[PDB]
Amino acid sequence: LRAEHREKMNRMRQRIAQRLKEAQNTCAMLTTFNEIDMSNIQDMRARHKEAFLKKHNLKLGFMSAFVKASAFALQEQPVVNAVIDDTTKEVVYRDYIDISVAVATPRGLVVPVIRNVETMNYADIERTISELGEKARKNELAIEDMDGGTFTISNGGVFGSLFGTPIINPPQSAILGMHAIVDRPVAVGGKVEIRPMMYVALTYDHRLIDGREAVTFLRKIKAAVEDPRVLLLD
Amino acid sequence: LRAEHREKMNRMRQRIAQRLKEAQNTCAMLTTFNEIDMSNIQDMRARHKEAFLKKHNLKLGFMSAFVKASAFALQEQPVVNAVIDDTTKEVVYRDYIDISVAVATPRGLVVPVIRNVETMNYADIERTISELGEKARKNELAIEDMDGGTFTISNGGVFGSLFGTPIINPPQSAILGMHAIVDRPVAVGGKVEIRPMMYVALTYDHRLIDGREAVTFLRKIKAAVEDPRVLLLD
Amino acid sequence: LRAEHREKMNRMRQRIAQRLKEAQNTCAMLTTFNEIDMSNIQDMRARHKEAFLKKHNLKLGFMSAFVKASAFALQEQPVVNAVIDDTTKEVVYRDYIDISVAVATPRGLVVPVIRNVETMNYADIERTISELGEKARKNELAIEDMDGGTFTISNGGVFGSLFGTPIINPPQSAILGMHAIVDRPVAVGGKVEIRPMMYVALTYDHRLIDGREAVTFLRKIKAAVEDPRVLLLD
Repeated sequence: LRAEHREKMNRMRQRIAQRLKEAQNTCAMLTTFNEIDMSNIQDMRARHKEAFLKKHNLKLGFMSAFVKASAFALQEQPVVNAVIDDTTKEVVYRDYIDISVAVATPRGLVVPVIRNVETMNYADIERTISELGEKARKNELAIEDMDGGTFTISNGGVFGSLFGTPIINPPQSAILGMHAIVDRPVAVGGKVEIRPMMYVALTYDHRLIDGREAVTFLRKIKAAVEDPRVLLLD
Repeated sequence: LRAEHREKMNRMRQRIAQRLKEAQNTCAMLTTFNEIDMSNIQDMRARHKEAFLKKHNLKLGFMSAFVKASAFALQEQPVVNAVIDDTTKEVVYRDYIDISVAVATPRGLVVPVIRNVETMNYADIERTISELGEKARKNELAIEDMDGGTFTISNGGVFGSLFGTPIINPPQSAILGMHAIVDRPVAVGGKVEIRPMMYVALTYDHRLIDGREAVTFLRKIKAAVEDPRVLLLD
Repeated sequence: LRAEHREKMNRMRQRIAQRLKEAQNTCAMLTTFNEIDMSNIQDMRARHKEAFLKKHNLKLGFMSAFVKASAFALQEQPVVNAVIDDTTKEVVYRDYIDISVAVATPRGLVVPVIRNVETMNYADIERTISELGEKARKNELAIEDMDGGTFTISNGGVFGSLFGTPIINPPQSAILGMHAIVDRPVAVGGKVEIRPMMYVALTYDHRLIDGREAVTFLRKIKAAVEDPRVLLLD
């Protein structure tokens, strides 16, 4: 039996598909990959998760380690923070860092913005994600705090993808895509151990960001997650 | 010696290159990857290949395991089966499953269609591929059975590519790309074994399919090839 | 404090971003990957690097092994050497091989051309890269020897990227992207050894090059780097 039926799409879905194709026809997107060893983050979460809950009443997750390491890399290379506006053919630098965090709730995808990430620590980031996660869950999430982001983390790794290519939020110039954590054999010190590792991806605008600047950017995020004490040093 | 000569391209190759660029300018294509362990398929082919040839006069291959697992995943998530027609800005659902199989013969690529995959088993799929493989080999393959497919398998793995990005057949919304089988060290149960594994890819339309629905789709194909008894269960 | 300031981009950067978007809107780019074992190249550099420096006054690097293996693969499949000109809708074959080498100096990226690679050896290629590397370093590099290339090597592996997708130099049809060398566990002979391996990528025009011809091309480059004695044989 061969049955097909035409259901229509509303005017809201019209604009979402319209903005999506404008993001590809504007900027020349490329993608680069790397690989992060997640051993120093898990034992940080293994021994300090109990004193964190008693003192702050929050959960200690992986997400706050990637947001704080992203604000560290952006303030070192400001060209990734930049945006090309094709109205006056201008290059708009910024001096503030607002990282948008895609948190997929039951309803669907929402992309709220964490404001002024430069001065925070892990305790401040965890407050911001938790209470704003409750806002969008019961649908009280405003429009005015969903725009103006300068960089975007995309957790598509809570479902188990190995690696993949993300899509740029069109008022920005780059996006980081984190993925699932698997145990794979690793050659460390000339021996074959098993360590939990993650593939990461970075989709960047090649009109603005150089091919070597995107590699150095993603290599700097790796150093601040394989060893989070670099945030206190250089 | 610097010699170059202009040979022309015919009007048939004109349209093939024309349809190819229309597939990129219409839909916003992204790609996601995963990894399948092919151990339960090979020992199925190791002990039952002799009773299969005596009783059916056919060869037992890898291809029929991917076609039957693809019809299983499509009937669970019908949104991958859908197509956006931009004539009336409509979303066309379908209730039938027709998987197109790219079988590269000596002449070149051909993409015939297997009709009504929902009711078949491995024995029915193997008859359909084998006799239709003989039709396109001696060039009696009609035009009327090359169109109307809803999903596409692309075996580019008979040449030995590791992984790569396929291209969407433009009346469809997704495509699966299987690749070569290599023996790689695998961390299973806390120990380092060697098991034959395959990388797979899924190129999807981001106008229609969500970013989390493409990950769940490819994760469901993996469960029906790492353990083919799920086709009898849920 | 929220400060942003508009700095302009000059008319040279206007055209670079203009040519970049024309390369995507012309040709349908896809990407395929593979993996090369770099053991036979390093012990060639381990024992012959001293007699090479005494006799030629040059350094023995990895780059000359990829340029000579690329001219070997291009003269076997001339369709990768071809270019589609959309002025008269023509397919322009060539009989000469000019490989462009992107050598990122302190100033930035430059892409000079090595002319007539068919007759050279490793000693001739190393002379051409070394003295022309000194020209672009002190900025005496002419314009007339930066155009007319037919194939492009892109070393983005001196910074440590795992793998990624390159961009086609628009008068060409393909580009090879080499990457960083890491020690990873390898299943060889049924045992788990540790060997230095590299991921490589090939971005090709799907209007002209078939999907199976790009896989066979990159598989042929692998055979001439895993065993460089094939250059004397077939």
